[PDB]
Amino acid sequence: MQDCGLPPDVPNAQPALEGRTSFPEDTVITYKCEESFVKIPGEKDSVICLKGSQWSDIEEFCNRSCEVPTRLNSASLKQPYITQNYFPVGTVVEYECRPGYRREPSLSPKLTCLQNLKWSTAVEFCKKKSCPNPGEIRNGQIDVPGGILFGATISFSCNTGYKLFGSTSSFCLISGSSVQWSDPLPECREIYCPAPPQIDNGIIQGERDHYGYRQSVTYACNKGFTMIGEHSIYCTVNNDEGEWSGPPPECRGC
Amino acid sequence: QDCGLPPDVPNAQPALEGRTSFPEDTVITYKCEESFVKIPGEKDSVICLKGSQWSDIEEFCNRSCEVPTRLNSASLKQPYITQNYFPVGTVVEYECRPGYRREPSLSPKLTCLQNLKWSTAVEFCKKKSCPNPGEIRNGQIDVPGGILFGATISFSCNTGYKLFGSTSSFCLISGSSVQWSDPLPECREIYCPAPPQIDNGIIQGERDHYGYRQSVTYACNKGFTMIGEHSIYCTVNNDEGEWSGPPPECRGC
Repeated sequence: MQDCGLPPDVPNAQPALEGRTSFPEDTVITYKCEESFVKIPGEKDSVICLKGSQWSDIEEFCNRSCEVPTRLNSASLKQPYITQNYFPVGTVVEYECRPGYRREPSLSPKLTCLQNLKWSTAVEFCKKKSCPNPGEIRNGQIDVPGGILFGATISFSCNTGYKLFGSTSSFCLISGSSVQWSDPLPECREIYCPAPPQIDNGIIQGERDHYGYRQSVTYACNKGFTMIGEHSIYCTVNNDEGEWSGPPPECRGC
Repeated sequence: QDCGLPPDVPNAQPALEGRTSFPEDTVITYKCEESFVKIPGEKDSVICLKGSQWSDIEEFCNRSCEVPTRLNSASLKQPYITQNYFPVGTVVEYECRPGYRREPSLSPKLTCLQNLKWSTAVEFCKKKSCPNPGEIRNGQIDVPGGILFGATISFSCNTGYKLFGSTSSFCLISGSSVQWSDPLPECREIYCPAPPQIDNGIIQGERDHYGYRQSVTYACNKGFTMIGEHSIYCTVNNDEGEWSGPPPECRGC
């Protein structure tokens, strides 16, 4: 009769019958691989109802493959693997470095599917690129807690008596074809105390324009006056603010 | 042949020894009464002569000031320093003691007043001053009460420095002048012990010396995690250098 019966049973595949058990000549039925199975490229996945109520031949076309290789932050799959989904046991793919990573020549950039149905153990074939030497800050310091490779952070500080002007930290980020420091080296500026106080019936010996950390100002009473107090005071510096060690002396008469 | 009572001399009293009759050749001496002093080169005694007659005697006492009161700034000059006769109008001169100096604008002279009193005293001899104390590098000098003869000054070293030498000085008289009893002390920077090294970590740009408030920053080697404070600083536990706390630790992952 001009009709075929059920189509052939294909291992690990299920045919789409669409709610019927009888099919007319020239009917084309397509099979879909079952869960945990992927179709083999370059193979037939359907049958056809020919004359004599006979279905065309079909061979197993499903496997049995790894999952798509897991996403790496250091390397991307090369072509043509990057567009593939069929990875039977034994399949080996190749990677290439992303930015800002570079090859580690001693290590292979290739992975394999386990019977296991699992990709081989991952190694660091693509390593983090390094940022330039951070250099130095005059009168300050650079804190490098964890190297200077891509993704690293460094902080800046100014020695006692200096104030920091600029950025307080920098990060090694990817910059086009390489990796560079997010922010330039800041500046450590000398902190000045307020102008020293004058005193009644006394003077400051050779008063300077600016007074920095620990610098001192010496006092002297005018003729006929007695000094009561510290002969000199010095510049103290805390929390980036200058402040004199204490009050200036007094010149009492007479 | 015995004389009777000796002559009455104004402002003087004779020493009679309770006697009312005196034999020939008896010599009686008079003592000036309160406030009076005998006049140098004058007779103060009489002698009983023949004819029961006393020898003549004239007033020999002049009202006089007392020996000038002692001053600590100056001393009487010669010859006043050895004198006791100071009638009204007498002026004496002083000279400075040590360690005092002359106040050029003033007179170093005193006059006995009509009321038998020395004129008002002024500061003609003033205390000398020791030289300017100077400066102590990284330290301070406290002058609580001037730098004249007898004054005291103290020394101190700023935070982070230790005082080596004298802690005070006193303006003493030294021969022909006044000088400070002690020389300036030195204020020397205190250093903390060398900062400790840590397993599997380093000191970022270590220095050969670390003073007060100076810090040392640590960093762990690739593959280790730091546990504790990243940097420590040099404190001063008087008068010693000491690190703020323990260095961090690097734990292997």
